[PDB]
Amino acid sequence: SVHIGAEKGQIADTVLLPGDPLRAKFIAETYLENVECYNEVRGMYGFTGTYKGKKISVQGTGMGVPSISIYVNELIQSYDVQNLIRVGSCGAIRKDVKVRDVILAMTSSTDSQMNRVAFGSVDFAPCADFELLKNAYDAAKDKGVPVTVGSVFTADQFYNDDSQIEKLAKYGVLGVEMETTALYTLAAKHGRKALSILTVSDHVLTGEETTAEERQTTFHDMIDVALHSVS
Amino acid sequence: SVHIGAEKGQIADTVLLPGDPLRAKFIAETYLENVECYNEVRGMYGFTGTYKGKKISVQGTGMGVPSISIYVNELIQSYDVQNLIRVGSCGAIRKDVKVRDVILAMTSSTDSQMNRVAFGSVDFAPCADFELLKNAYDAAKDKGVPVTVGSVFTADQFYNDDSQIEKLAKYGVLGVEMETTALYTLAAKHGRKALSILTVSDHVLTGEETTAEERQTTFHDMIDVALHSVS
Amino acid sequence: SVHIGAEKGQIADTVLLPGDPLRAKFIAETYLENVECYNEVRGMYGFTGTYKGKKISVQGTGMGVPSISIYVNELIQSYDVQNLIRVGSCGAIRKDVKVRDVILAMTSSTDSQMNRVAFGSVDFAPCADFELLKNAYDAAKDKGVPVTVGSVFTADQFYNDDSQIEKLAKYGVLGVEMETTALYTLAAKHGRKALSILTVSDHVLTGEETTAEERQTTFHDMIDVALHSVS
Amino acid sequence: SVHIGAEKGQIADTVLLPGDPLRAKFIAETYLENVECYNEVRGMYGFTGTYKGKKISVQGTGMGVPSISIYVNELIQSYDVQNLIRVGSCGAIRKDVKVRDVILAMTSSTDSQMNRVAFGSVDFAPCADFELLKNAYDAAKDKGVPVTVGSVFTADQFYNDDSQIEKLAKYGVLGVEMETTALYTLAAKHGRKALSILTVSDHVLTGEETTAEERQTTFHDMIDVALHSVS
Amino acid sequence: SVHIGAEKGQIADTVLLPGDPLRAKFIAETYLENVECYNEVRGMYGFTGTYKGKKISVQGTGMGVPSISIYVNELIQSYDVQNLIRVGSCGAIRKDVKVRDVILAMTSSTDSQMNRVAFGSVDFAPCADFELLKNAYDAAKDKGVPVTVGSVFTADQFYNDDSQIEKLAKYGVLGVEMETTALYTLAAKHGRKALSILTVSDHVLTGEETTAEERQTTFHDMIDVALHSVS
Amino acid sequence: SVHIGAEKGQIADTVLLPGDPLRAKFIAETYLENVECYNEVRGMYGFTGTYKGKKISVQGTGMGVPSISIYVNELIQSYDVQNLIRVGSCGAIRKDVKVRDVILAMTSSTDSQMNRVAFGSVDFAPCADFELLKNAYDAAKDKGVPVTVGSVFTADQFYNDDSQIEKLAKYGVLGVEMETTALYTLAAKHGRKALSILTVSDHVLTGEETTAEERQTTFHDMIDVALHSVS
Repeated sequence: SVHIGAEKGQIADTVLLPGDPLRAKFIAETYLENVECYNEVRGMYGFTGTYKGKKISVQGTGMGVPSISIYVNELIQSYDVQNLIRVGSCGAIRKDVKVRDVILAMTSSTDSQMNRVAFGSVDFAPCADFELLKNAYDAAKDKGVPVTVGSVFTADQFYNDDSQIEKLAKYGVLGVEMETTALYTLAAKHGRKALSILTVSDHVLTGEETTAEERQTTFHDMIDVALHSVS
Repeated sequence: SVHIGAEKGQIADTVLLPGDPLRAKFIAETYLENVECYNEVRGMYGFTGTYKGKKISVQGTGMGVPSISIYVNELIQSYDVQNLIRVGSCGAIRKDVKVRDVILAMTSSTDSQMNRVAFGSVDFAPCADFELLKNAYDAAKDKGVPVTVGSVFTADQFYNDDSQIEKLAKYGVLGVEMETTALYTLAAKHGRKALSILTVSDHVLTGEETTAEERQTTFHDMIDVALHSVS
Repeated sequence: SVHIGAEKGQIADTVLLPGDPLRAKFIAETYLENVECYNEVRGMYGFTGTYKGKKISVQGTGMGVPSISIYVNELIQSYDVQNLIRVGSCGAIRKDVKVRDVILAMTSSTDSQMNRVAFGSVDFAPCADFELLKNAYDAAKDKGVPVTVGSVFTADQFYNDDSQIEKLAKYGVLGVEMETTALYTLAAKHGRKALSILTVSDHVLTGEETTAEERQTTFHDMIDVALHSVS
Repeated sequence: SVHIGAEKGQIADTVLLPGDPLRAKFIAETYLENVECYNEVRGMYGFTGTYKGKKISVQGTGMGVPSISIYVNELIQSYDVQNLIRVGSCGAIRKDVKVRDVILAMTSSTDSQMNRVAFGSVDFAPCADFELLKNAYDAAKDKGVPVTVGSVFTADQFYNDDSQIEKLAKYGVLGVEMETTALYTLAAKHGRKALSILTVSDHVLTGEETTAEERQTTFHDMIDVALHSVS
Repeated sequence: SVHIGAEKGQIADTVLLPGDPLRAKFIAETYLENVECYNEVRGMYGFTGTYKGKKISVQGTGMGVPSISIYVNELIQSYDVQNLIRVGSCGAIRKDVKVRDVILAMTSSTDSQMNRVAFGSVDFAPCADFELLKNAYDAAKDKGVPVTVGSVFTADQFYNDDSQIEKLAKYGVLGVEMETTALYTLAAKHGRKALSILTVSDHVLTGEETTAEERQTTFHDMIDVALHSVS
Repeated sequence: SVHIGAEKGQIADTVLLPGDPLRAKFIAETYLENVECYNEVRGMYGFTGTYKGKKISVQGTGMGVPSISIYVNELIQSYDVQNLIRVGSCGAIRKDVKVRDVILAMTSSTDSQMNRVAFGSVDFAPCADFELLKNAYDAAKDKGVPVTVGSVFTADQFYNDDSQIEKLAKYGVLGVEMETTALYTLAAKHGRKALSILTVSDHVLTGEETTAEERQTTFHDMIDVALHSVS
């Protein structure tokens, strides 16, 4: 639509959703064959190509609920996208979340008002598609890549003075990022399938960072789990 | 505590959580060996007994978030209960939810204020324990019992003039019941494991009912999946 | 309906509403003549019998807004119940509320979302029926039983980390329990009459407890005021 | 304080609270002896005088929660006022509320945010002082003046496009006015006594009006009940 | 209407809106020629007269959102008032707001629920009419009267235990008063023009007061800017 | 910081804030001299260059409150940016907003929860810096470029089933976009200066579109007003 300059057919049934349009470029060129780039609108690149003879697209989302909602909306409405898989990172908020872990979000908490706007006095708990969830999980187990299944927290403010993540951590939440709630909610709304796969960028509470070498490895594992889940 | 008249040790690591204290009585006597009844307070019976040489307790919860929260709180705080497994029914709100299906709740939406009281402007999405979730799922697949994984809706009002379930159905929600949010939220809060396994009592939207014979079968499958998941 | 296995006529115009179905059993057998038990569904016993030649029923409610709402709904809708009188206990939250006092709730505050779901941005203050309120008050004065008239607080969480009762106490609130808001709101909604009569179970803030002998006496006074108000 | 130009002692233990400062002037001159006028600030007149040898003050409040809160605050804080009695009118919202009826508010619903600001996710139900309530009720019964006891609705918007009074009426609410919630809430907060006594200005829903002769009579009865309750 | 006893034509296109009906009396008699007083209802005086041969009315509002809303509603609906200009004072909440400054409100924050009632989950930011805003600003600059343009905070509680003004100050808010949000919101709603011009009554946070001589001067400047803006 | 790969000094006191990083590239190359590009992180380009010998930077923001908040935060915190000026487009929601008009936002309404998270029960009305506002306005008047001053609406959902813009239009709101509330709120919070200047992309309600030639012209006028306001 408005935000994606592609012709129908240029986008696959399955799309991967990095936040960074350069991580989109990177993924495609490193992982896929016969790459075509279908969108340059706003520099939020989308690429279609193939992986083991099966078409896969990879589309930047931007940061925040309102940005990804745009792309997820159009991908669904204008291009009949069936599987949508966020591949990104999160800030870990618990010691037991290890920097090599690969996270599969079952659900997500949020301070985005997107759902309270739709639902009023209902707390809508979004939900990953289980078939995709299990595939990814199996793909990880099969190869021995360390994986954790629980929830994340989709923030509106990266810099947030009134952050309640200390309380979210006690309730089991694994980490913070900025897209999952939007993804899971829009996909379910339109009878599509979605899943969010995440790496640990750093520990937000211990302030402790992860090295460029740790980031590259888990990144590659993430893409692997995503691609192998779709085989 | 206050609500459970038991001596420490009388309650197993794993407790099953029917809504009905008579379904508690029924489950124990039909499924377990050497049954002892540890609680008669308020007629909300709890029973400990064994299944294949492993201790399992079964404790009535009552109906509603505030009732189950009581029992889940005390079971956790006063008796160090590790696994808590709701076995109950739900009203289905989608055609694709079939009356023979067995539901495993990944998460739950609610109009209970329990979480908005704790979290303010955060929408807290509760989360099933995945290890328990997968066990139950495997137990079902192994035996060929039909199973669905998604979300339910924990209502406060059984009779609810302002029910939004028509909108919840469009977003993928499977059915309505009255306990899951409380269960999943309290268990995560205290580092314990929880899962909610449900049968389809009827279709709320199509008004269409399920027969006493359908109810008995799926009920038995539910208990099986619950017990076999714990083996 | 669904929750009460009775035939029409088996339930009186006036029903008393203990929380505990065993306190239901107890009340009936101790206070009424020719007791019939009309409901065993879920072990939430209801009993009809007579007191001085006038029919009175006594029905367990369970704990929490969502539980009592069920019974109050069905009692009203399926059995044309006119007077509904909660007889239960509360935790006192002020020094001036004395352990021998009998409380008549004029109204109730809540953190239940039941009313915000119905009303949006209106704070609905529920209201006892005054004719019943005055009767009970008179019955107490006549016999010299100590009585207090003010408000209570209907909680959702018995165990509540974010309890504001310290602020509720300053505003005059007398004590905490878990049913009144539901009772008063549903009864008014259907043009019926309701009242909540309560004993002081203990002081929540001073942590100070009440003895089994104090509980028995005030309990008996409570039933007396309830029964004599209905004479 | 800021809003009342009086010297300590100039204001009685008991104050009556009309909305209209000219109804303040009127009440005093018609009902009281040896009238002194203690406040002319902003033309919101307050008068002290006597009725049967007992001092009574009468103080205008203005319209709206935020206006009366000012006067009730200062009367309490700066002049140790013990009894505060709103004498005003309301718009009736039910057929059964008759234009000659005199209303005693047990409680009040509101769309004012005053309490949600103080309490967050608690619905605070304000509460009339029962001793004052009963006195007024008795005074009415004694003289045979028709009286009704229930709740009113304190509005913020006189002209309100999103008025929910049609729903409030079904739940038993008697009528709409603009002060009671503030009165009852501030008085309880400071351990004082308050009551709101109201006449039916008109029926808001039937659009049907009341004549100048009906208004005068019920007005006089209102003052009588107020004064006789204080005797 | 109900609240203003005037005949059509008695009220000018432009009305000034002091809070105090005696400041209404004062303004008219000091600033206008051939003064007629059109309203005495409730002692909330309105006056029409002339200033340099142009008709200007001046109408008391009372205190609080719900009070001014009444007068602004009727002035708009029953008397086709085009320009409405609040002339009042505010409590300053920042050091940089100087006691001689004259404030022009671009917008206003509030804890009034008036807008959340209308809009649900939208934060409605009210807006001054810019043409009026600029006129007033120019009038000030022309004469060298010190002027500041930013936002104020419309409070519901003058005495407010849960005041967040310390946080409002950090976000740039200039001062607190009790009417602006109502004014700006109702005027925009009906395609009319509104502006709020304010003097600094005192600094709320530094507790520091302003002398009767400072108040008189800035008051006079305020009226000047208001009148000259309308020339 | 994290999101901007620049060295201190590389970013000017004044930054322009298009949504589109390619509109950032375009603006700089067309309007500025000696352009250096300081940021390529995530392809959200920032450029510093000069306009009439004065340094001006131009930085992409992405779409949505959470995206721009990131850039506005870092620009303020890590690079001491003083003036921040959004240059973008909006969807007009009123007939009187003409496709050639240039909008200066005094304030903005939102359904973003960003402020309710910070403020609870306060409606925070953000506020443009008036000195910048007036400069831009003057720059427009001087050259005769058509300009309108009022409010806009910052949406979270571009595709929004529960859009209330029909009600926002009646209250005077000019158009919808996705950044202003974040901009104005963060800038005020840190004692900086902000303004949002917008073109009319299309009329959302009349569905009627604007041609590529209309867009180019108003775009150029927008940049002119922005640059000339800063001269």
